[PDB]
Amino acid sequence: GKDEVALLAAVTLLGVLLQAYFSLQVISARRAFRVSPPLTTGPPEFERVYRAQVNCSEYFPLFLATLWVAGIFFHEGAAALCGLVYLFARLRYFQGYARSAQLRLAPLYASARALWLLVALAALGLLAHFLPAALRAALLGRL
Amino acid sequence: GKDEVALLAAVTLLGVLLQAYFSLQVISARRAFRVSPPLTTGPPEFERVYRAQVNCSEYFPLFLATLWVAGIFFHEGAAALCGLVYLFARLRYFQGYARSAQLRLAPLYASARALWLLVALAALGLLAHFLPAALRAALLGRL
Amino acid sequence: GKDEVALLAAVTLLGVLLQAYFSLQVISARRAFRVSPPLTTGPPEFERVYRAQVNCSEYFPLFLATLWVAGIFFHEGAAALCGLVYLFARLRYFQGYARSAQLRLAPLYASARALWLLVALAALGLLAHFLPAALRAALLGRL
Ligand SMILES: O=C(/C=C/c1ccccc1)N1CCC2(CCCC(=O)N2c2ccc(Cl)c(F)c2)CC1
Ligand SMILES: O=C(/C=C/c1ccccc1)N1CCC2(CCCC(=O)N2c2ccc(Cl)c(F)c2)CC1
Ligand SMILES: O=C(/C=C/c1ccccc1)N1CCC2(CCCC(=O)N2c2ccc(Cl)c(F)c2)CC1
Repeated sequence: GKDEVALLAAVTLLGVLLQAYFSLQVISARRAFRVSPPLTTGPPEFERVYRAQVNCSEYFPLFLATLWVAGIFFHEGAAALCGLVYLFARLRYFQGYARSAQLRLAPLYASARALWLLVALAALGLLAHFLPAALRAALLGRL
Repeated sequence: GKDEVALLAAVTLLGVLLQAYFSLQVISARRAFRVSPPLTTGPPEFERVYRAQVNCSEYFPLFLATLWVAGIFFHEGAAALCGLVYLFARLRYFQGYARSAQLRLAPLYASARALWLLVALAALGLLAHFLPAALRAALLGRL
Repeated sequence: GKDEVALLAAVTLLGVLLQAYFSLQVISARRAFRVSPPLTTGPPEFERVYRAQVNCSEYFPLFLATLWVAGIFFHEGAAALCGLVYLFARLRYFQGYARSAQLRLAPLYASARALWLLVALAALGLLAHFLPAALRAALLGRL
C-alpha cells in the first residue's frame, strides 16, 4: 500500500525541500536589499526573486495534486519522472527570474510541459478506469 | 482501493484545470493592460482578474484537503458533489470579480457554503469514527 | 486503511479551520481599516494581519505534504503531534505579527522546528523503506 506510492512520497519531499530553498533565497534577498516585512516592494531584483517564490508556492499544490493522481491512476514511476522534470524546471525558473524576467520563460514553459504531461497521464488513467464500465452499460441498451 | 477515490481524483483534476484557466485569464490580462511581470498593479480591472486568481490559488489546498477527508470519512459521491458545487461557484466568483468587486460576493458565499458543507461531512465522518470507541471506553469506567 | 490515517485527517481538518479563522481575521481588518478589495495596502497593521494570512496560506500545502508523508512512512501519532505543534505555533505566529513584525519571529521559528521535524521523520521513514533493498542488491555484487 505504501510501496506503490513511495516514489511519489520521495518526489513530494523533494518539492517541499525545494520550497524551503526558495524561502531561504527570499530571506537572503530581504537582507541583501534591506526589505523589511510586511513589504514586498523593492528594486527590480528583490521583486523578481520574491515573485519567483510566490509563483512556485502557488503552483506547488497543482504539482502535488497531478503527481499523486497520475501516480495512482497511470504508472507511479512515470508520474515520479515528470514530477522530477517539473521540480528541476522550477529550480531553473527561479534561477532565471533571479536574473531577468525573460530568462525565466524557457524553464517556465519546461515546467508547463511536465504539468500538462501529468494532467494527461492522470486523465488517461481515469479514462481507462471509467470508460470500460460506461462502454459496457451503454452497449447494454439493446433489449 | 483506487475505485473508492476515483470520483475525488476526477473532481481534483477538474480543479487543477480550472486553475490552469485562471492562469490563462491572468496571462491574457497582462497583454490586455501591458502589465510586465513582476508587477501586480495596474487598472482597477487588471488587479480584479489577478486577485480573483490569487484568491482561488490560496483556497485550492483548503478545497483539496476537505474534498479528500470528506470523501474518505463520509460518502465519496457526496464529497464529489460539493467539490463540483465549490469549483463551479469559483468559476462564477472569478467571472464576477473580472467584472466588479461586488458581483463576486454571491458566488463567493456559494463557494463558502460548499466549503463548510465538506468540513461538516469530514467532521461527521471522523466523529462517527472516534466517538463509538470513546463512548465504549468512557462507559468502561464502572469497576 | 482509514484508521491508520484518522489522526492525520483530524489534524488536517484543524489546519483547514485555522485557515478559515485567518480569513475571518483579514475580513475583520478590511472593515477595521476600510481596505476595499482588490487593495492589499493600508496602515502598518492591516498589512501585518494580511501578510500573516498570506504566509500561512503559502505554508499550508508544505504542512499537508509533510504531515501525510511523515504520518504514513514514520509513526502517524508522532506526525500528528508535530502537526499539532506546527498549527499551534502558527496561531501564535499570526497573533504576534497582528501586533508587531518582531513578535512573530519566535512562534515563526517554533513553526520551522515542527516543519523540519516532520521532514526528518518522513525522510527517516522513506530511508528505512528504500535503504534495506539497496544495501541488499548492492551487497549482491560479489559473483
Ligand atoms: O533553514 C532554512 C533554510 C533551509 C534550506 C533552504 C534551501 C536550501 C537548503 C537549505 N529555513 C528555515 C525554516 C523555514 C522558513 C521559516 C519557517 C519554515 O517553516 N521553514 C521550513 C522548515 C522546514 C520545511 Cl520542510 C520547510 F519547507 C520550511 C525554511 C528555510
Ligand atoms: O496553455 C495554457 C492554458 C490552458 C487553458 C487554461 C484555461 C482554459 C483552457 C485552457 N497554459 C500554459 C501552461 C500553464 C501556465 C504556465 C505554467 C504551467 O504550469 N501551466 C500549467 C500547465 C498544466 C496544468 Cl495542469 C496547470 F495547472 C498549469 C497553464 C496555462
Ligand atoms: O464564517 C467564516 C468564519 C469562520 C471562522 C473563522 C475563524 C474562527 C472561527 C470561525 N467564514 C466564511 C466563509 C470562508 C470565507 C469565504 C469563502 C470560504 O470559502 N470560507 C471558508 C469556508 C469553509 C472553510 Cl472549511 C474554509 F476554510 C473557508 C471562511 C470564513
